[PDB]
Amino acid sequence: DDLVGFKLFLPEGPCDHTVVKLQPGDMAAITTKVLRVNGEKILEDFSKRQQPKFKKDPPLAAVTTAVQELLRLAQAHPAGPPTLDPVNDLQLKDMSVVE
Repeated sequence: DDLVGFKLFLPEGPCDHTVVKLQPGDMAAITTKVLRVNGEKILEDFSKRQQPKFKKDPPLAAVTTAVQELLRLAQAHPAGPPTLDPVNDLQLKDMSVVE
């Protein structure tokens, strides 16, 4: 179950969120799915809320929507959604990679 595709993690607790500055190597895959969510507003909401005194503000609709979208996406794919394939979506031509 762990060596076939990427086991889509389903959080065992409540579906919270963080916004982290990730490196390319810490990110497993670039999924093909396109969720046209507004990053600017999500940043202008997360960074605002992460004041310890204002950590308990009511969630913003864009942030809640993104969190819900990610959680269902984890639920919505049996073994992991396709990544933006180097060959079949990014149009590359290395033969060794096909092998």
